[PDB]
Amino acid sequence: DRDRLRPPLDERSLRDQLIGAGSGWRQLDVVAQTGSTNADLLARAASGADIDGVVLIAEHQTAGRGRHGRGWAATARAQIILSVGVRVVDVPVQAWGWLSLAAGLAVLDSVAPLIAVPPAETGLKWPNDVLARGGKLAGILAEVAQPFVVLGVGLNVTQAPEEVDPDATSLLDLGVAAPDRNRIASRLLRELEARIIQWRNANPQLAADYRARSLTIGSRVRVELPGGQDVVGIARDIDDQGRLCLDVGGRTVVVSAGDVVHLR
Repeated sequence: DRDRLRPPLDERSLRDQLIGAGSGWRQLDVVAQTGSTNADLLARAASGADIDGVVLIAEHQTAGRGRHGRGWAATARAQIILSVGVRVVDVPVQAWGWLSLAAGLAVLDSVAPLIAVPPAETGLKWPNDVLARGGKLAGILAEVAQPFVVLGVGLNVTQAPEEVDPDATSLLDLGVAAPDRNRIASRLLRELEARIIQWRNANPQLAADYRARSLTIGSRVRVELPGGQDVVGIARDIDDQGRLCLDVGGRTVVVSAGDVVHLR
């Protein structure tokens, strides 16, 4: 399995092209490597640091995660990995579930313009995954540390397969030949900033847009919740609380968050 090299993210470019003036991005760093962009930001938080609008990107990550929960093994520059701090305390606590939803929407937005022709099943899997042709293209990890939330984005641009990562998919696989990570990071952050603003405003557009690109709605899934608990039903729609309206044989189950696995 040969593989290596790849272009490096230019921090100086992303900085002066994304930080300050009008943008809601206060600060940006690129590191060669870390365990979890989320964990580190979660830590600046706990150290006193205002991480509102602070962006942190890793070239490589041993195990994407943080406060609670481990991770897995990946490969260097095979993907875009970044975290952003978001002040959430001014928004109704019942609405925080939408953040991870917005983030996944923002990723898909950043990427779609790259594909010449829409592939098979490619959209959003409630509540944390961006899929393309039924593979995991991107993962979204939302974590809370009042008055903050950290949004982690792991996006498979190059590849870095295939055990984490057990059925994911990289842009290359969707026929994008020479994806520029910098251009992508820049768009993704622009999409993110926008979606966040919407979320803060309780824009109804945010939910319609989500439902519009939802692969989960209309189909039949298994929702893996904490432990060996699993629910199988048909997703009808989501509520204003970013929760899944799940139709289990005629009876509705409203699961807040958790893993899903499209069956139908």
